[PDB]
Amino acid sequence: PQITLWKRPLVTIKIGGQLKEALLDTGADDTVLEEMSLPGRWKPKMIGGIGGFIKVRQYDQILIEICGHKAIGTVLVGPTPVNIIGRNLLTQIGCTLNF
Amino acid sequence: PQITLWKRPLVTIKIGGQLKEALLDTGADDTVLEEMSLPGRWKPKMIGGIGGFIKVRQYDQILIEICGHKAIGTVLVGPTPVNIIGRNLLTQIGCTLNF
Ligand SMILES: CC(C)[C@H](NC(=O)[C@H](C)NC(=O)OCc1ccccc1)C(=O)N[C@@H](Cc1ccccc1)[C@@H](O)[C@H](O)[C@H](Cc1ccccc1)NC(=O)[C@@H](NC(=O)[C@H](C)NC(=O)OCc1ccccc1)C(C)C
Repeated sequence: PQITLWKRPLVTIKIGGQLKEALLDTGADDTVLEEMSLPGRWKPKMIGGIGGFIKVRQYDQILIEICGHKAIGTVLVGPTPVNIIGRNLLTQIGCTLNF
Repeated sequence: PQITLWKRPLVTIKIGGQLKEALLDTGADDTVLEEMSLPGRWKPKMIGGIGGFIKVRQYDQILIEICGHKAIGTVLVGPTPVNIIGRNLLTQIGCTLNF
């Protein structure tokens, strides 16, 4: 798809057998999802943004389907108000910005 | 340009006679710049992100050059660690996401 930016670029993701909406986010280094249960071990991690820093759980080698495109990557889980697809996964699906 | 996402999508902007680097950010509703002096009246505004909220100053009808492309828009100024070009201006320069 070619996605204009008049609205928030939300797409459908499938992760852990569940369907969610997520923002395609060129300003995010990492992928950060709201609280959900993922199978596996994890490491604590801190991420920063506007207004400060949150603690998240890091999971590696997680399968995600982003608009029908499969990617495997590190996914962070924690108290974010919106599901974020960051650059670690955007490069895997061949996502570019064009103007 | 076509911009891949292996690194942070930083571009040159010119604003108020000054040269800066700014992130092209599809996850930002608004454009948010580090502290600088802009001529004109302003309105207080709050914006939110990961880790909380911040107070910013809002300026309207500000001329910005993003990579040689001129746009006029609302620019927010406040304590952000990185200059953000958000969707209000990305639509004006015809910027799309593609995969
Ligand atoms: C998502 C995070 C992982 C991301 N942070 C990172 O990538 C950081 C650098 N990573 C990181 O921490 O790496 C490890 C590390 C460790 C030690 C030291 C340094 C780093 C981030 O917050 N990035 C933001 C920019 C930023 C980065 C660093 C520092 C400061 C700011 C936006 O690009 C990012 O796109 C977010 C994503 C997002 C969207 C929606 C909700 C929450 C988060 N958008 C935003 O924060 C934008 N807000 C919005 O667009 C909101 C949604 N609209 C809004 O506020 O409208 C008015 C409103 C008023 C009242 C109620 C509701 C709305 C903002 C830039 C304009």
